[PDB]
Amino acid sequence: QYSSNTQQGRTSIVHLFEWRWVDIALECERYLAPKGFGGVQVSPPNENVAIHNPFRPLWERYQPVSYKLCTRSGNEDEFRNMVTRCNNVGVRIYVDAVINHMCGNAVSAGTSSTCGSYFNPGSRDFPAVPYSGWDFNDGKCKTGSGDIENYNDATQVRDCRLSGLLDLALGKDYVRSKIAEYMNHLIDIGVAGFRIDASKHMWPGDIKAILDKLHNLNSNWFPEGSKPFIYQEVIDLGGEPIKSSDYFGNGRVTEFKYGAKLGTVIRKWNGEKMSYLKNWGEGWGFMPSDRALVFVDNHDNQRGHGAGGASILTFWDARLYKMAVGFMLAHPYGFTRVMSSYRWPRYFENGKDVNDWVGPPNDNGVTKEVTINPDTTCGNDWVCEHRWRQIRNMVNFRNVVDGQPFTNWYDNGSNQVAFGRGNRGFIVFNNDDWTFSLTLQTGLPAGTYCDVISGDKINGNCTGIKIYVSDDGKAHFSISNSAEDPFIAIHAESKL
Ligand SMILES: [Ca+2]
Ligand SMILES: [Cl-]
Repeated sequence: QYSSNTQQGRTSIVHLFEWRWVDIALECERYLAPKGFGGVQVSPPNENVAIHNPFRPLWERYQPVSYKLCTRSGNEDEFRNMVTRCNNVGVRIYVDAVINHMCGNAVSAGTSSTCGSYFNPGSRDFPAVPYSGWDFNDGKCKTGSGDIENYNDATQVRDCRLSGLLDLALGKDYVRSKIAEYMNHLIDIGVAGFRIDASKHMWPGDIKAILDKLHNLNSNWFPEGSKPFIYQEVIDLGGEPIKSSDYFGNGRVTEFKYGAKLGTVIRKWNGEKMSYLKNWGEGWGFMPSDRALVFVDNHDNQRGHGAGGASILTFWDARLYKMAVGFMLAHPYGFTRVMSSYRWPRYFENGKDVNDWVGPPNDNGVTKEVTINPDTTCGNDWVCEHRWRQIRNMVNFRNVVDGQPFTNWYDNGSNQVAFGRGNRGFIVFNNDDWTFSLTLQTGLPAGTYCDVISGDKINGNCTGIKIYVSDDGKAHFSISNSAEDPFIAIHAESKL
């Protein structure tokens, strides 16, 4: 469950948040494959509640109605078509598995669901599964409200309803079996693994029993004995009875401390500075590198109300964001996930973005297709951070330097830092309020290297800045603090 199962030499996954299956299938072929992306995390592919107030929020996808593969992203045929086409070009699909719960307990009964299945929350009835009252934790939960009220009590966090979400009785084999059934369908179609939603709200043991029933990955694309890559969503910044480490037995775990600290550092808040990143990783209290799923931001916290709060960097803060994402992708700690977002009408009323619920670009509820501009950015209010040159090139940087050690670290005691990855890559950052002009040991073979932040290597030349590494591995870097992208990166495959 720890192996990503990506093609050899692909090291990142991208979250194509709320994208339609047909758009992801094309993206695999036209972009993710040739640019070296390892795979895609998709939004939950199972039927969910169609929430009409507010109008089709992003959060309705976290309220299952059944396990039919039928959502605004598309139907089962389109899902299968996407998984096949992506696998056929060496790009994996990872499914967002929402298995802790069904929908909100106060949602109205009816067929307001993305595949038209009937369900009745009040009576605990989901016949398209089917699940009935006996399949929920109503009788196990000990709080007066039936909901989670106190995070200091690990059992209620597991047995009670998260904000009213009907809590499945994962201790039961029948329930374990229906979820496994769904996950196996996905596995056999060709899925490489799963993001396990709301893992904190489930006993590590129940997750185990569910995973125990899973098939090996599809033997047309994956070697014999292959197991689904598992990464569990647990937000753990310390101070609670539940710990990320409680889930290591099942797979990787999201390391939410990662983006929270990095965002603090790059913004230079709370006394933090880049030179402190020299012992980035376990040195900062993070979980072991081999269990961490890292990211600068995710679909929840980019809206500003995750544990990292306001310190989380996003596409809205593009300049600092690119740098944070670049630092992440260059650094060997963890397995990296890059965010890909859509724009929404962000509106703050004293502290909250009252539009943080807004779903993807849409025409009356129908998700818009992703259009590609001539310069390869996206239209239809899809941000496509993964297509920004500065990020896309760093995705390749990580592939190029895979397995090389963190080395040749430099810092000026403030916010000018640099480091290498063995003899295959080197990156330099200026986050101080004056220019960074200095000759540095890069660890690389002598030559002329294209900076892949400023530009690209194409046909024996560079479209951007050129860095000259001499016989002793040293190179001069000059980065003005007024640079729009105040960082440079070069690697073995950007050498002329
Ligand atoms: Ca639960
Ligand atoms: Cl996540």
